[PDB]
Amino acid sequence: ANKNMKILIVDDFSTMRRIVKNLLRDLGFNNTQEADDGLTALPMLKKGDFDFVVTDWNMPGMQGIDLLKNIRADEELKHLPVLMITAEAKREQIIEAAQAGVNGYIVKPFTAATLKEKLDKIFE
Ligand code: BEF
Ligand SMILES: [Mg+2]
Repeated sequence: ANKNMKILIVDDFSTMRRIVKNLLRDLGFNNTQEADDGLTALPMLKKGDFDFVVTDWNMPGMQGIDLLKNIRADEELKHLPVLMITAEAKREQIIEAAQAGVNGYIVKPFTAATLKEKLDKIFE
C-alpha cells in the first residue's frame, strides 16, 4: 500500500474535498489533487496518471456513478481503485455502485479511523 500514491478526490462540495484531503494526510497520504464533479475529474484522470479515486456520488455535472462507469469503460483507466463516498446510504444504491465496479464505499460522515479501515479493505 503506497503512501504516496497519486489520489484524486472528487466532490462538488469543496469543504468535503478539504476534509477528505486532511484525513488522507493524517493517514500518511499527501499526494492528493481535486476535481469538483465527474465532468472535471475525467479529463484529469485521462492524463494525470493517478493511482486512486475517491469520489462523491450526488454531483450535478456528472454523477459519481457515471464517472465510475467511464473509468471502467475506459481501457486506460479500468484498473483504478475507486472508493465511493457518499450520503446515499440506500442498499439499492450500494448494489448499483457494486455492479458498476466500485472497490469500496463509505458513508458520510466518517472518521480517519473508518477511512484507513476502508482503504486497507480495498487493496486487492
Ligand atoms: F454528494 Be454525495 F452523494 F454525498
Ligand atoms: Mg455531492
